[PDB]
Amino acid sequence: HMNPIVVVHGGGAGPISKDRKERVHQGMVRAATVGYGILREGGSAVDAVEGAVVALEDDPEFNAGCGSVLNTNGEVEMDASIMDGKDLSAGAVSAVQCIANPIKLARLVMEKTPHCFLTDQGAAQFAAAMGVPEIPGEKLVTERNKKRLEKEKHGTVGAVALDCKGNVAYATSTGGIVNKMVGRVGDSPCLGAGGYADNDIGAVSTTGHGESILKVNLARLTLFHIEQGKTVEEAADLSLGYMKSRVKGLGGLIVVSKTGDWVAKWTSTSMPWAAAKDGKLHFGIDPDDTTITDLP
Amino acid sequence: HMNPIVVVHGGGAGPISKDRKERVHQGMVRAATVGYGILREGGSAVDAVEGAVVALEDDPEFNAGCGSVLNTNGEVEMDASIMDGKDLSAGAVSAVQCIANPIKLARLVMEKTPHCFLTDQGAAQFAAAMGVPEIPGEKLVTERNKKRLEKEKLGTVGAVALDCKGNVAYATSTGGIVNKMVGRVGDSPCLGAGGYADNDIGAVSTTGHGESILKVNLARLTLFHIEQGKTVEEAADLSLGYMKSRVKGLGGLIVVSKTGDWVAKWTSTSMPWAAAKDGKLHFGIDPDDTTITDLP
Ligand SMILES: [Cl-]
Ligand SMILES: [Cl-]
Ligand code: NA
Ligand code: NA
Ligand code: NA
Ligand code: NA
Ligand code: NA
Repeated sequence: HMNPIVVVHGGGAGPISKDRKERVHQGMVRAATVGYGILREGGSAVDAVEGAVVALEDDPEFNAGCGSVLNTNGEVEMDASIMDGKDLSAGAVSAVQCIANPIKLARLVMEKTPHCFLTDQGAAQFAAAMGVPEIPGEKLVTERNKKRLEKEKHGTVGAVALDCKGNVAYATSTGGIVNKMVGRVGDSPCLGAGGYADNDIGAVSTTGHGESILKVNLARLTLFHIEQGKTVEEAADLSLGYMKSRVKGLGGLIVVSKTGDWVAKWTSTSMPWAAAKDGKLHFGIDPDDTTITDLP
Repeated sequence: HMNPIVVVHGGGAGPISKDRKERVHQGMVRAATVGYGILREGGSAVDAVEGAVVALEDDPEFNAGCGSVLNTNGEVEMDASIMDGKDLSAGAVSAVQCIANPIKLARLVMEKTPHCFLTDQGAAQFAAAMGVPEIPGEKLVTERNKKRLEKEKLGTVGAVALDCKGNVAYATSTGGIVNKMVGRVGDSPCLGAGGYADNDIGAVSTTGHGESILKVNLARLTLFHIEQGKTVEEAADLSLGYMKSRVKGLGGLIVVSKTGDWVAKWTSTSMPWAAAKDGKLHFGIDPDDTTITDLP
């Protein structure tokens, strides 16, 4: 049976301040750690990635759940999806409000409906039906996000895993881009763009410019090259380069093959990432500055 | 410069009655003659796919715009998308209510906003700001879909085109599936699933069970096979073959390649379709049951 793996990412975007980096490092650590714990206790790939993403949702340092960037009217509107590599079963929500964990709502879409994707009003009704708390909107909104919205007027997080039965899955969640139009949905809830997971290939979650990732189908394009026998680093580079060269888009991705190989590559300035395997934890943000600590 | 071609499809769905076949043929042949007439003026592939789909939206026999199926709460919520293969520009909307023409609003999303995807209340706001008129739900609901729902308590339409300057496009529009949960979203506004266009390969629109179509990312998949060297037909066979085996889902698709080669194919029992090229209309509903006619 397979040695499990989890890989996590935050936003594939521009440079990050030094104080942030420390808060960021700990966040990538907490979610990688949380996800791997699940796998080391016999849990599924879906459990793991759901677990890591929740961690980043609950962490105000990340553009997902509490800490989501603001729309053009200063409200949080969140998108997410999750996908089971075994039968390709999937769950998604877009433009959901007043909840803590869009990724869990996403998981409920998959497991407790015959659908794959709900939006806005219906998503909110379904939440209520599932006994998902409704939190005051102001709780998701941070003071620092306000300064982004007030200023801008005048990145997506996620996870992939390979589990101890050799199954794969991705989860992704975002608040989107600062000053987005109300009801702007990006790449996250859109299968093949914000992520893709198939047991016959591997799994991918993307991040960066939502519209660009959508236009080129970045997650599934990444896996196609793996289908043709490109290596994981070979495929991520080709796929990302094509978003750059065709639609002028930048961003990042992480991947795990069904054989255990993994990578994190980004054409954006930075992308916080972490990978746990063989009892060790890998972490970074900027190119060629990784650390590798022991995960007891 | 290339010979222009438009292909249109109705819903990839169940047996059609002998009685009802003629009237679907009527609306389909109309849809195609609109698209083709736009192309003959040297209109763009994007113009041609939009007008073709506006005709099916307005026609109450087809499940998009007027004639949309009803959700669990008795109402019409609509999805649509359009894509320009020249630069991968796209627009899409989901869960929109009380407007005649979803496909027209997805194009406005492509052209007028920095985004490709608006949903529900955000889409209402944008449609208002652009002067789209509020249409009552009662003028979108057919007696058939008032009744059909009760049976529970048809399908997605599209077009692809290649214009007189080598540009390919797709457009697609739907009411979804009868008694769907409020705010359910199918493949139709998810780029790569409901359709995909790329001047460097071709354009596809899909129909059928939208959850399956999302899972397999059916439209991008067909283009993967084309790129790999397969004919439009083989590619259709392989992607629909895969969807059937892997997720036990049925549907169909139209595809036109960069070289002006085209096909309509389905694994459902029925898929109304019509194509116009070289002054000829080809149309059918059942397999190997095609007729050709001259066009004015
Ligand atoms: Cl292994
Ligand atoms: Cl030609
Ligand atoms: Na981040
Ligand atoms: Na967060
Ligand atoms: Na209609
Ligand atoms: Na665009
Ligand atoms: Na746009």
